[PDB]
Formats: sequence, structure tokens, C-alpha cells
Amino acid sequence: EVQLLESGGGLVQPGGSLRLSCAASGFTFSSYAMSWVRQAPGKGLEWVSTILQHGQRTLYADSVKGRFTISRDNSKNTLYLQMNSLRAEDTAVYYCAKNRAVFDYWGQGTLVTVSSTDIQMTQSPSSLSASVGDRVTITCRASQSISSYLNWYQQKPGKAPKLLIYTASTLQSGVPSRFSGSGSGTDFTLTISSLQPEDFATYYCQQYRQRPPTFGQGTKVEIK
Repeated sequence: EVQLLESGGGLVQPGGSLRLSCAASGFTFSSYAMSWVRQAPGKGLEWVSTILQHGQRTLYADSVKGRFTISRDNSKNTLYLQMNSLRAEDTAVYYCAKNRAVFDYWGQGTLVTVSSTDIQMTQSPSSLSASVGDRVTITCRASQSISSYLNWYQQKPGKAPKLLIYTASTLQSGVPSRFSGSGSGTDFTLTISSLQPEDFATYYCQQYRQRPPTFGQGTKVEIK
């Protein structure tokens, strides 16, 4: 129902510029905050920027501060991200996500290739091989107490991240009951009771007790 179509990415030389545009539809765009979150090749998710509602107020990550500029056009229901002085480190897949703390809807991601503290989250294991019907357990540990401000996201290969659990344990509307999130403080676990063939994906844990919100490196679930 809710669509977030991204465009504007591609391949650029170091020092160049790009403009990413995420056209949203299916919700009151002017009522929600919007965010850009990037994923480096073979790395975890990283929060880039957010624009809040009717405040014209921007929040940026320290690595992209001064170089990136987020903006929104409420008449077009579009979220723009102007990337300037692009470095080699900026090469990643950029997703536009809804809201500022709990990202319920994500874009499919657009690739940007450039060529010629806060709370840290650790997930366990980094990868695992299980069969259909098994019970899998993923552990998310926070460097400090984050209360119950924990989210679990499911990212299938090459697809957009999907919100599974929010506030440590509350299940997202539309998520099967086989998913269960539990834990508090600094220790959280995501358990899948009976694995399914479509369930093989990478699972990420995010915290929003501290801004900027940080993710884990991810937990890959493969076949045997």
C-alpha cells in the first residue's frame, strides 16, 4: 500500500555530486518525518539523515555533516538528499525510510558508487545455517542501557528492509506470530519458532534511545 520509490543514484567520480529523490505515496507525507539510511557493501546499516515535519529541521550524521543536505517537497510528497563532495566511503545502497526513530516503511534502495560516541550494537551470530522448521535465536547487545527502545528489521537479499518488531517486543502489524522479540536494558533476543522457506534473510537490530539511532552489523540466516 505504502510506496517509497527512490531514484537519482548511480556512479560518480570522487568529489562529484548526486541528488537522491524518494517519492512517497500511501500516507500523509507532511505529517511524518523522513530519513535516509545507507548500507555500505558487506557492512551494516548506517543512519545518514532525517527531516522532521513542519519544522524544516534537519539532523545529519557526523560523517556526512556539511556535505549532505536533506530536504522535502510536501507538495510533491518527495524527499531529496543532495550529496556533495562525495568520498569513496560514501559508496553504499541508500534507502529512504519513514519516521525518525522506528522506520516502518523502507525504500528498495539505490546504489551509489564512487570510484575512479553513540551506542554500538553487536549481534550474535553474524551468520547461521538452519533448515526449515527450526527455531533460530539472534542476540542483540547494546553498549549501554537502551531500555526497551529496540527494533528488529528483516532484509531479504537485494530487497528493502522490513520492520519486524518495535519497542523490543511489540510485533509489527502484518508480521507472522512465529516471530518473537524479547529482552530489555542491554540484552535482546529475536526468536523464530518455526523457520519458513521465505524466512531466510538478514536480520538487523536498531536502537533509538540515543540519537543518532544505530544498527547492528546484521545476522544472516542461510540454508543448510
